[PDB]
Amino acid sequence: LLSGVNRHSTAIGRVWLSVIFIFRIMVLVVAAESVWGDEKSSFICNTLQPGCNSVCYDQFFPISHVRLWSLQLILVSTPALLVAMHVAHQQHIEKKMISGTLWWTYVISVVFRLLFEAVFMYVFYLLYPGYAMVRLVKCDVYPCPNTVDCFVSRPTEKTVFTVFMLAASGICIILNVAEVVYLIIRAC
Amino acid sequence: LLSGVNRHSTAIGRVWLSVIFIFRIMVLVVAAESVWGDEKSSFICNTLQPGCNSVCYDQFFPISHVRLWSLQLILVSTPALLVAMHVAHQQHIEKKMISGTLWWTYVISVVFRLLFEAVFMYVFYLLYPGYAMVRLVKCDVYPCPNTVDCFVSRPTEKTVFTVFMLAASGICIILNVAEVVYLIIRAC
Repeated sequence: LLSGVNRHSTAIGRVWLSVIFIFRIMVLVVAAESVWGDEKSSFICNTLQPGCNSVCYDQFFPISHVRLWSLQLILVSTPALLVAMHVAHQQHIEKKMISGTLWWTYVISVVFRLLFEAVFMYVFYLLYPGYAMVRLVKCDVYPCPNTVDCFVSRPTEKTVFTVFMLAASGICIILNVAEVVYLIIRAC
Repeated sequence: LLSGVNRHSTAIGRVWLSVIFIFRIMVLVVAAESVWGDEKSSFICNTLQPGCNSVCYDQFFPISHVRLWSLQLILVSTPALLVAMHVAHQQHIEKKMISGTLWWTYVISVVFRLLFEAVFMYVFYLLYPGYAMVRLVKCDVYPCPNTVDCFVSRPTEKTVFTVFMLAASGICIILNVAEVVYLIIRAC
C-alpha cells in the first residue's frame, strides 16, 4: 500500500508518513480539475497572431504542476507497493514449501523514496523558480511577433496549492531522513 | 495666377515654371484620393489592444504627404497671387488718377517662392528621411503593449509619387535660382 509497512516500520513511518501521503492525495484530488482544469483554455494572449496562445502556453508551462505532482506521487508509491508485493510473494513461497533480507529491502525502499522526493523537488525548483506565479508573462517565440503579453489564469490559488504541496513534500523528506537515521541507530 | 508674370518674367519664368506648377497640380489631383484615400482605414496593426491603430498611425504619419504637398503648393502660389493683385490695384489706381518698384516686387516674390520651396523640402526630409516607404513598421507607444507590427498601405505607389513630387520641387528650386540669377545679371 501507500507508504507501506513491513513489520519493521517505526511510529514515524507507519503513523505520520501515511497521514501525509493521504493528505497529499486528497489535496491533489481536490485541486486537479478545479484549479488546473482551465489552465489552457482561460490562458489568452494580447495578440491577433493565430497559434500564438498555444506556443506561449507550451513555452511557459512545459509540464503542469498537477501532472508533475501526480508523477511524483506515483513514483513515490512505487517502492512501497513493490515491497508489499515482494512480502506477499515470500509469504506465498513459504506457505507452498529471512528477516535480515526484508529489513535491508525496507531500508533500500525508504532510501529510494527519499531519492525520488528529492529529485522531484529539485526538478520542480528548476522548472519553476520561486513559489509564486505572476499574472502577466512576456513571451517572444515564433510565430508571435516580438514580445507579447500573455495572462495566466488563477495565479494566487495555484500559488497557495504549490505552497501546500511543497510543504508536504518537505515534511515527507524530513520524515524519511528521520526514519533512515532511526533504523540505522536501532540496527547498530 | 499660378507662377504669375509681371511683364518682367523671362522665358524660364513664364514658360517652364507654369508648366511645372501645372504638372504638380495635376499629379496631386490624380493622387490625392486614389492613393492616400485609404491611408488610415487600410492601416492595420497586429494587436488586439483597442485604440492602438490610431495612435500608431498618428505616430508614424504626423502629417500626410498629400496635405503637406497641398500646403506647399498653396504657400508657393500665394506670392504670385499677391503680386498679381498688387499689379491690378496699381493699374486701377493709375486709371482712376513705377517700373522699378514692380521689378523689385517681382524679385522679392521669386525669392520668397524659392524660400518656401526650400523650407518645405527641408521639412519633408526631416519628417520622412529617405525616399521609400516600408511595408512594416515597429511601434512602441501607449496604449500598445511593448512593440507592435503595423502595416502600411500601398508603400510602392506612394514611393513613386513621392519621387515624382520631389523631382518636380527640385526642378522648381533650380528654375527659381536661375530666374533670380538671370534677373540680377540683366539688371547689372
